[PDB]
Amino acid sequence: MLQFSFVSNDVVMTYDEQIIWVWESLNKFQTVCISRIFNFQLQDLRNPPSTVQDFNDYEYSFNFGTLNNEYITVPGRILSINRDVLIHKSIKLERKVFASERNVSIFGRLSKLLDHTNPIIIGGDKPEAIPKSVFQELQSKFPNTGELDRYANARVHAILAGYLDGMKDARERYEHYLNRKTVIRKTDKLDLEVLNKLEIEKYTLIRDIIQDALNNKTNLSEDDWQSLMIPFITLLFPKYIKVLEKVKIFDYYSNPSAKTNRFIDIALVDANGNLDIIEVKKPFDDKILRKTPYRDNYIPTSELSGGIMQAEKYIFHLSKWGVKGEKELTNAYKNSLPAGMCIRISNPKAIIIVGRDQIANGNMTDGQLLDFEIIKRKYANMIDILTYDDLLRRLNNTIEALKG
Amino acid sequence: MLQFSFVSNDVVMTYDEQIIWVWESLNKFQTVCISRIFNFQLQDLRNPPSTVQDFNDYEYSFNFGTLNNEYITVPGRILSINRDVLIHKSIKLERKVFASERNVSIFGRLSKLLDHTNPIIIGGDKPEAIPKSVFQELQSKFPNTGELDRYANARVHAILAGYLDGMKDARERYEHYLNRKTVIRKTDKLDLEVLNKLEIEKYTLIRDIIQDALNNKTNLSEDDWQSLMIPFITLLFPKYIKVLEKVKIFDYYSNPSAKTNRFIDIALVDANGNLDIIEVKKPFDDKILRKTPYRDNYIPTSELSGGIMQAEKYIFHLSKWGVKGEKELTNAYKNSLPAGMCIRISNPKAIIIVGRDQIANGNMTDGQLLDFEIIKRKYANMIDILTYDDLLRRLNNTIEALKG
Amino acid sequence: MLQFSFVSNDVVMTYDEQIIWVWESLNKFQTVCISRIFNFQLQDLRNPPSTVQDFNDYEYSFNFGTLNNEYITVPGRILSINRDVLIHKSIKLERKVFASERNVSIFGRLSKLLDHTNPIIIGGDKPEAIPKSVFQELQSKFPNTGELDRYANARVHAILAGYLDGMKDARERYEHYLNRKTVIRKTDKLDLEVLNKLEIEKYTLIRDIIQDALNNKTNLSEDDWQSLMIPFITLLFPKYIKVLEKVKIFDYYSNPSAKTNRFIDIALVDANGNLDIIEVKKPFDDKILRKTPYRDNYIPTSELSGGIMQAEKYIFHLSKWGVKGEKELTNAYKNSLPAGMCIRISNPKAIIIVGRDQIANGNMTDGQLLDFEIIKRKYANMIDILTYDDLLRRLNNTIEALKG
Amino acid sequence: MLQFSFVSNDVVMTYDEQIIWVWESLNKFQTVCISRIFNFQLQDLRNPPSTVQDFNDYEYSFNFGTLNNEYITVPGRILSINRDVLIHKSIKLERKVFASERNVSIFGRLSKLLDHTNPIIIGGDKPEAIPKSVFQELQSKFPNTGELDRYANARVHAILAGYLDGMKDARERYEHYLNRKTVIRKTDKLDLEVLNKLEIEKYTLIRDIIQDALNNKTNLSEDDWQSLMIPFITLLFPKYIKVLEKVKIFDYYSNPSAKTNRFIDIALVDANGNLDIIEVKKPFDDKILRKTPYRDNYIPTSELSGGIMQAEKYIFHLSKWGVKGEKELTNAYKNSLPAGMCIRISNPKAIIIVGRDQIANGNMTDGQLLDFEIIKRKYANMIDILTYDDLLRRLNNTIEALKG
Ligand SMILES: [Mg+2]
Ligand SMILES: [Mg+2]
Repeated sequence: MLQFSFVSNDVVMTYDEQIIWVWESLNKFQTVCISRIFNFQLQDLRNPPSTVQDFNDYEYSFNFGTLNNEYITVPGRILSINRDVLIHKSIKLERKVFASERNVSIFGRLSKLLDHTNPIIIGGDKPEAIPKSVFQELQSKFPNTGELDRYANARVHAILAGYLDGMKDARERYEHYLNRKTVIRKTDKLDLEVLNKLEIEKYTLIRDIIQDALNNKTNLSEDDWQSLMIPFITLLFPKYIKVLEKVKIFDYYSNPSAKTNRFIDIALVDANGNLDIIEVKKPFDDKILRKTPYRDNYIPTSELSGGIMQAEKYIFHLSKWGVKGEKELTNAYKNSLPAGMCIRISNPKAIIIVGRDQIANGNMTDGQLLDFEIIKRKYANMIDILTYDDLLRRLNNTIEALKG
Repeated sequence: MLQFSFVSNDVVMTYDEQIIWVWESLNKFQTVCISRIFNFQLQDLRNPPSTVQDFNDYEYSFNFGTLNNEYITVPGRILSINRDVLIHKSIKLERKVFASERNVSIFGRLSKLLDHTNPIIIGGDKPEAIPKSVFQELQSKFPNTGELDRYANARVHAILAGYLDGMKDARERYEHYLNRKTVIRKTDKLDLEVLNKLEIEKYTLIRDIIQDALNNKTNLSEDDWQSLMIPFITLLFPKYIKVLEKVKIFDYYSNPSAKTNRFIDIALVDANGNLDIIEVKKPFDDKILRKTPYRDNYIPTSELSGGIMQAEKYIFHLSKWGVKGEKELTNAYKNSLPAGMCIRISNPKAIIIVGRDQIANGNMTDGQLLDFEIIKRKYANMIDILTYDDLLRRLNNTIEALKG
Repeated sequence: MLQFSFVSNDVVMTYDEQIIWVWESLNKFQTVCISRIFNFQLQDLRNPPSTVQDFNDYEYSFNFGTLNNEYITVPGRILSINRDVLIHKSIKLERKVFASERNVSIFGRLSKLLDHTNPIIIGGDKPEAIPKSVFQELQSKFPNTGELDRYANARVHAILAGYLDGMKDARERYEHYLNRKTVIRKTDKLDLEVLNKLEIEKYTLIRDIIQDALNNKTNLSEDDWQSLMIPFITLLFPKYIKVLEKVKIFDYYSNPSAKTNRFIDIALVDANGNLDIIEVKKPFDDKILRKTPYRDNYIPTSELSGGIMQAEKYIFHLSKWGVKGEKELTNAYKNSLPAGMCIRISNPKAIIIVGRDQIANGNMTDGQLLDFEIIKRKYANMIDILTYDDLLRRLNNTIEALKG
Repeated sequence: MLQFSFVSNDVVMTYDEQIIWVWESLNKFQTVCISRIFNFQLQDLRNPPSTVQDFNDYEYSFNFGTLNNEYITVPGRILSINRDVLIHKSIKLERKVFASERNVSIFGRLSKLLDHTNPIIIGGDKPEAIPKSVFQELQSKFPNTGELDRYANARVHAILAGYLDGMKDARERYEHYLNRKTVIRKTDKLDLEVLNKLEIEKYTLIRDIIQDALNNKTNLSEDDWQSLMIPFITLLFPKYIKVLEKVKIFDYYSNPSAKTNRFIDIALVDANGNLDIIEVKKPFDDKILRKTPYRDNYIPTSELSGGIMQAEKYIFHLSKWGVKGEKELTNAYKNSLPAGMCIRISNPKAIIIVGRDQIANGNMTDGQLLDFEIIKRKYANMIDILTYDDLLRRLNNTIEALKG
């Protein structure tokens, strides 16, 4: 048992059954550990017990550092910490303040975290002091009996969750109790404003170049347009880490007698190594939609349909190539790919950039807008269908979100 | 010093100071507790030690249960467990099997978890039996008094660190990124090569902070962990321009008479304005794959299945909400969203980052690796299934591609 | 321009320069086509023309029909039909009642359709007389100049619809005008009731045999269970025409150095040769769900997860095998398949029949029911997930629909 | 008789009951019409017939067109149409090119279809140009007095057949099936072999009736065609227990201010209750792919695209309707559905039977056949895409598999 009392200048704690070990260890090392949190020298003991007196019969009295300036001063050596600690009179000195549950040295953990050598002060009129109410809040937050039991139940539950059925939901209860506690402070966060500003600077530059190319560049060929957009594709689509050109694939459907080589003009490699196809096509007023609806339904134009068919054919040829194709593609592009990465077909999908939307023009009526959205999601293989005006709108939305 | 042997298909535990007290306690309470894990009735004791017999030369013998059908059947009363305890014959009986570290009853914690009274079975082909390898993992990863103290030391340190400096390590990494960004961007004008170098610095910064969070911020609450990754989610997934928290959806399936409001902890909005869901789960469980394959095929862990189920339930409610949901969400988040963008619930999908694959260890076999890849792609509404280790590898692949 | 008048109680047709040609044709052959709908002869001429008389001055006079009992009787030869035609006095006599637009013989078409040789009767009190109201309705149904123009516009529209892209969508106009006029009679539709009763008999026989196996034949092993279900699998799922057993599949992912053979126990071939996998598993109470929900979400049981994974592995191996797999499978099963059918892997999907819902014997909570439905529609490859109780419910629904 | 020659890059047509009268008609009307297809003004005549010249000795020469830019430009006045007609130089000018059988101008009908004043262009690489092969298909299929008369005769025959014994041919096929069913099932005890034989008879009956409808009664209204196939829809797709006609759905996207009612012509409800959509399109063309490939890729025809678009729009409205849709649909069709079964919109899918592939002809090339299959599987939200010939082939495959 530990009883804490203050007499005049010094504050003395009393250890209250076999205390023979304490005396022996105190003699052996000139230091004993009381409750794993107190380190006292033979000098610290107010009176050494006589070898003739029974150590168990003797009541041990260990002395803390002298209190002054209305603050109890406790030596660093007793807590085995470099910085000494100051405790206010208003807090009643006790073991709960010194140690948390499981004999955790609250002051010791605090000392390791604090790089400054300035002595810790609690509930003091001094500016560098812990608010007493907040210090009590930290004590409540520290793990307590039954919080450890919830963690223990959760750890065993996680190991046998599949193996054992009928086990109580220990993990859910432990997480819920932990969720009520909020270790992090919302005010102390990372602004990340400079990083966001650089992202805006990157998005604006890509948006400005593509917009300028639509406005003034029509002379350049479709292949020249592909080359212009090839650097931007990696930044517009960060999921695809590498861009591959003229990817030869093998055909076993167009000609049964002999394989026919097919060349994907632009292909995309995911960080996972999955393979996707991107089709870049010359922008036109209406290369994405027709002029007259069929049977009261707007339909995709020959240009868009042909572009979807080209990408669909390449995906179909890759799906047939399967594992053999991945090995051939991996060996051909191993240097291009980051080391430890292999191309995997993984059900290839296609990204299409055809024409410019008339929504910006305002020519498209609400019924046309509905059909335009449906044409965009009509094909599963074409995960995303985009128009150059739509791509600019997506860039504008991303820039606005970063700005806000 | 306990020795376990089987006589006539009946298990016998033999124990070998003064053991006279053990006989006195057995008579006084009709029971004795030995090692703090085993309780034996006076009837249970195999041989009564007579007073004339020398206790020093006598070794206590107690029935430890009966070996039936190749299964050792320790009585529940011995471990003070309401349900029976069964061990396989191949698993050698030891004090370590029943007690971990400082006399911690391993079976006791498992019994508290099991609401059902069905007997615990360890080893063998029994359907409810726990595999010997999993039981060995449970012994090693059991929350022993030392492990509980380690958790308490970590939790106390985390609470003090969060109050003292918040995300100090993340801020230091951000300051390093800012210095690198200034060196790379000597000129205000931006080039594609300059943008790629800035992207490498941004990706390294995000990856370094995530690794630091995994190493020291794991003990944080699930709500606190989501807050740490919420700014990074927009950067890790640029497609999703905005991140929304505590989104409210309507559930009519659970109670037809009255709708029940459900809350999505994190939701992602893309530039198109389509709504998707993201789940960031604290990696409490070390493995995202079950230790033993159910039938030569590795199966998803309960933690992975739970995260998938919770997201699927959210996606199901969003699809059911339909147009009414899009209008309600758009009005609620109109200020948050960039102007001219409306929340549309079309084809809602989910991205889940849960647990750690630890392919770095190399424990996974070629078949196990194949099963893990199939599980990542097995779920229809989870476009990306990720683990914290997998996310770090994807970040590394992006950095290498930008470098080359 | 033909005029019909009654002289001597008989109809007279007057024909209004081709008049000289008609006289020359009358000399060459007795039969002369007037308006392409009427055949007339020298005997029919009331007043035959002569060369000396001016043809232009002369007015043709013919005997059209003889009126008997106040009913006009028209000979078969004039309309070139075997049976005579009767016209009621009240019904006007003109070219339009005799012929539709484009000189289409209404009576000639009707005579071919009528198997009976009884003379066609229009109006009058005769038992088989066609009512005047009905005859006028038939005339309105017959195509007019506007419908012929609309059909002509529709025919040209379809040929160049993709090319010009500037047409007025005349197809939609023509189809809409056609839709307003329905020439079918609701009574004519086949009862098909006798066939539907036979379908109920087939469904009841399958339902009862599956039911008898569930409740009584639990003795059969899983291989024995699959064998009993294989004949029913085609009937339960008619889309899959053929059942393949022990289908050898080349596997490269499990062991890269050496290919490994995976044997799909039951495989299904679509009429188009598409390949699907069916997994028949022994039924058990529940076995589609875990007893305890994980974090308030019920998760798939280990047995269900293992079954889904095994089917997913077979689908994954087939996709990797790709076109080479299709050729190998076609060669192995060409004899079993109908001639002209080749096994095309395409996108392989799996149908899983595992466990029992447990809903009927013990009511499940609404959350359990929602999770059970979600699990079935969770995995993409598992298009259909069923329980034996679900199969009986599906059979009951089909039987009830056929009854009603 | 008309001869076209190219002198000095100018196209001139020469012709040879008196030509002098034609010259007089030019003085009377300031214009003349020749062959009923060509109208020539006074300026058009290349060389005037001098009185001294024997009108007969001179051959009436008229300037027909100007040859410029490697093209033959024909003035609109010559064809009496507002828009000019351009014929490629490689295409020989013939009366057949500008005139169908019995002087039916081919260009005049096309001019009526085209709302825009842009000139019709035939041959060449221009996108607005119509391919020569398609123009040859137009010439052969162009409506002419014979073709229109043939359509009118067939329509009149169908109207009379609808009036008397509409489904008489179908009744005869059903009677044959009933006689065959009696011969097969004499035991009165269902057997798997007996069921297979009954299934073959049911499949043959459906296949024969569908084949008869293709051959005759095709001219019937699209609504009549849907009603004809509506009983067989459940038999063709047995998973779908019930068929719903004119299913009202709520559309909010088309008009923001108010919802607009949309009717699904035919909707399919399965045993689960998952509502699906089937489109039955009356075949009007023998091509489901464009006659000329877009850049070596065969695009889907307008009819196929329009039917898919209509199904996609219905699926989109159902997904937006969500839970509200499930309630309204279930209440409206609760009596129609088996008791205890409710419509669940879930993910709507569409089945489309449109036009005829004519694969049986063998006209399609291997690349065209590959494009055909890819188009059927390239559309999301579609379970399958079917043609009437493809549906018959599927029925044949089921019959052969049942036989063995
Ligand atoms: Mg979460
Ligand atoms: Mg329709």
